[PDB]
Amino acid sequence: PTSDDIFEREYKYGAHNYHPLPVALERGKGIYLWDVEGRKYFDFLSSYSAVNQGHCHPKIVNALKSQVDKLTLTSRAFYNNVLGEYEEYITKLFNYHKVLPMNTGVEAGETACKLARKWGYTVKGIQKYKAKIVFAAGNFWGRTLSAISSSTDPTSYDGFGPFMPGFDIIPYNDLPALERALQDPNVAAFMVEPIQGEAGVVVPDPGYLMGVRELCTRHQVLFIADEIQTGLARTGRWLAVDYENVRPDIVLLGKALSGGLYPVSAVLCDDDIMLTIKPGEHGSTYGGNPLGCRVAIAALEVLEEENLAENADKLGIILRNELMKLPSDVVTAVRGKGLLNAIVIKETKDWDAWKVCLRLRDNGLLAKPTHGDIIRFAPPLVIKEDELRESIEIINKTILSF
Amino acid sequence: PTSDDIFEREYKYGAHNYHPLPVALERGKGIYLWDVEGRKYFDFLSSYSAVNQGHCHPKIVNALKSQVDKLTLTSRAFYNNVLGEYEEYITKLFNYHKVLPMNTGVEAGETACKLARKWGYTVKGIQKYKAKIVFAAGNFWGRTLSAISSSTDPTSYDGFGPFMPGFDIIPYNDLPALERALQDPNVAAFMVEPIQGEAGVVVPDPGYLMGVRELCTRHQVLFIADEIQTGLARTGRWLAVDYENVRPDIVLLGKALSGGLYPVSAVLCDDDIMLTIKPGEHGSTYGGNPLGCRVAIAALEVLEEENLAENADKLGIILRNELMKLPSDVVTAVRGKGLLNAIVIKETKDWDAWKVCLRLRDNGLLAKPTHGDIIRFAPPLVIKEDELRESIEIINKTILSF
Ligand SMILES: Cc1ncc(COP(=O)(O)O)c(CNOCC[C@H](N)C(=O)O)c1O
Ligand SMILES: Cc1ncc(COP(=O)(O)O)c(CNOCC[C@H](N)C(=O)O)c1O
Repeated sequence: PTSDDIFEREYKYGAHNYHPLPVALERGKGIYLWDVEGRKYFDFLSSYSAVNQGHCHPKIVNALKSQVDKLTLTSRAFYNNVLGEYEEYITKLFNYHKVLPMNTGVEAGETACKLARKWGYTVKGIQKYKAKIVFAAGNFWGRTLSAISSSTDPTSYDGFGPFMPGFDIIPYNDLPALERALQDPNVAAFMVEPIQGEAGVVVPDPGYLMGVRELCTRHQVLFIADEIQTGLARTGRWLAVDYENVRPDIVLLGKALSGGLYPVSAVLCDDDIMLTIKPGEHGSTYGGNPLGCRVAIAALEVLEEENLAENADKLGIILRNELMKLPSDVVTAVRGKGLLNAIVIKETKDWDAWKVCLRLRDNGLLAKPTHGDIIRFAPPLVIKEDELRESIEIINKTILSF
Repeated sequence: PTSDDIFEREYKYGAHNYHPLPVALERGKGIYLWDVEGRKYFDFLSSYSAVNQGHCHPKIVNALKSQVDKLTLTSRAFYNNVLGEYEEYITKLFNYHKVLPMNTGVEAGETACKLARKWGYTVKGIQKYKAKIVFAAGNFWGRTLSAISSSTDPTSYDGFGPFMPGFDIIPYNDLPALERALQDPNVAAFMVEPIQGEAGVVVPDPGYLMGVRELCTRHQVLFIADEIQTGLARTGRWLAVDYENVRPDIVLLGKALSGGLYPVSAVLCDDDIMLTIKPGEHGSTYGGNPLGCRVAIAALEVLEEENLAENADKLGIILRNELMKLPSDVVTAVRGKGLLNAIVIKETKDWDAWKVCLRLRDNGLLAKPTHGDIIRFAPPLVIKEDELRESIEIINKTILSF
């Protein structure tokens, strides 16, 4: 089937909840993706930061192939031999007492909201169902009825029935607004992204995370750091939060936790918070299955062994310096950390972010516009300087061809 | 590590949201599971109906091993070659216009709630945020803040902050209550399980589903059938709903959709409902990835080719007839359809469902008590009559040994 047959078939048998860049991939390895016509491409999206270790990384693939012959799912009704191994590894790696395994990113978020609320009632002493959770405008943590309830983006909540009560929204990168919001003794937690990904890679001012930690601690409020897209070497550290050396009360992980081979997410925190949930009070069918645990352990090792954090840090700096050379009347802004970057295209009476991506595609590079005029540049953390240089050249020639 | 080391390790590094039957499995094939001491067991839980095709079914395993070398995740920002193939297959198999791919079961539910609400406003004409969705008491469709909001089980909602508005709860297996509830013109849908699984396999009276369909159609309300645990041959048909020949407006699938090798769920419905959601109004990172689609196609073929529906129907009848021979002062009730059955143990001043399961385990069979005194008996649909007979004998000797 041609790319056109592929596009047409999905349009007929699948929901129209997406409008993808017209490219039909069928194979991918490392930083490259090949479509059905054999055309090769640089991947500058990494599946929203899920394939940080590059597509089909051999070590993770081996772990999957190995475990599938033994066991894949027993459910948590019975114990399996792998889960506890994974748990000990990840908790010690991130330095938290326990981990609660889930599958998708939203589930990690929902679980965090449930931990905060339960903790608020059983430990903080908030009266039943009066607990609040504060969010920062621009946030994105999923597509569930609750996740869209804290959203400020009309496209995610508009027309989606009544919303979840108890969610307060304050401006992002604003300590005064946080302190003001934390005056209410019924607030159990504050959930924030160290860098807002889907918003368009909006980076907060230095000192912000440190202030959030201080403010939360001062008001006996839980600091929930959503590291589902910024964590795992993407920004240049194990956790974006590490840049300010802060320790959140709850950390959320997902996406790259499996290298893109299996839906695996996790929420980490100490006993005083984790143990508020008793047996039978929360779960998931596939959450914590043997197969997902093997790929997770493998995916974490790849990040550590191949020192992808420092590679991400160095190259990100090169990438940004090069992007900043583009003409201001084209690229109005360049921002990011590590390999999580974005540029703001000055949308005009001619071009826009979509068109740049269409031509970028035509020149061998894949990317996607976040909010109409923003273009994210996030290649797998296994990319090499020379390869980065070649792609930078593709970005330059495309940008300067309009 | 011994089973005891395994138990101990999880207790230290993992959340205590579960209290599993003390058994540490490490390998499973077909209807069997082997623990770390080499002890063999009959699996009568099937991971909550996720491994209907038996553990590590060769055909599904092959599909996974094959696709992993090619592509695993591109995100829906770009097209991949597999998704459309899966979509055409599943939509035609179940006879619906389109399918919206998700990962976990709760996600399928959340997506269904969003479809109903969006349809209610944009098509039915309900005023913004006045749309309601009716649920039946005893229902279970997940662990998200919204899923627990429609729950009547204290263990899932107690202490979990304020709840989602717009959810009405009526008694299960009650047509008069449904009609009464559907008098409110703001009701967009009714979500029901053809047989309530986690409740304890509670089967509604014959004619119920037919009445639900008639009532919903009469009030221009969407009939959402949650077939995440009852569907895919488990009850003796492709869908439990098939027993009354009814066609729901939206069908939810999950668990066995992948044979236990990958988290894959789906929601099926016609264009008039599906197309209410526009591009960018709903999504998921891993939802619809190439890898999950390959295992799904394979998992569906196994069910069809090996005629697991009829096998489930025949053997279920044998299983129930045999269970009904047990003494009334021990087993107060036996119920189910196909291989989705349960017995009610008369809890006394001596024994309870947990103890029966402990001894059942000691005799070579694994099962789990749903609500303190109910024991579910759900073995993989690949089980053979002789094997079923051997397990029935284990059930008898254990039951009659108290
Ligand atoms: C009928 C039904 N619908 C939806 C779901 C939710 O599926 P998940 O994949 O778990 O999101 C289920 C739930 N099956 O319950 C098993 C219990 C689970 N381990 C729990 O603890 O959450 C069902 O049955
Ligand atoms: C920061 C962050 N937190 C949570 C999640 C949600 O993860 P899911 O695995 O998607 O459940 C994300 C993900 N947002 O990117 C996914 C976009 C997707 N196309 C959508 O429509 O849901 C992030 O970034």
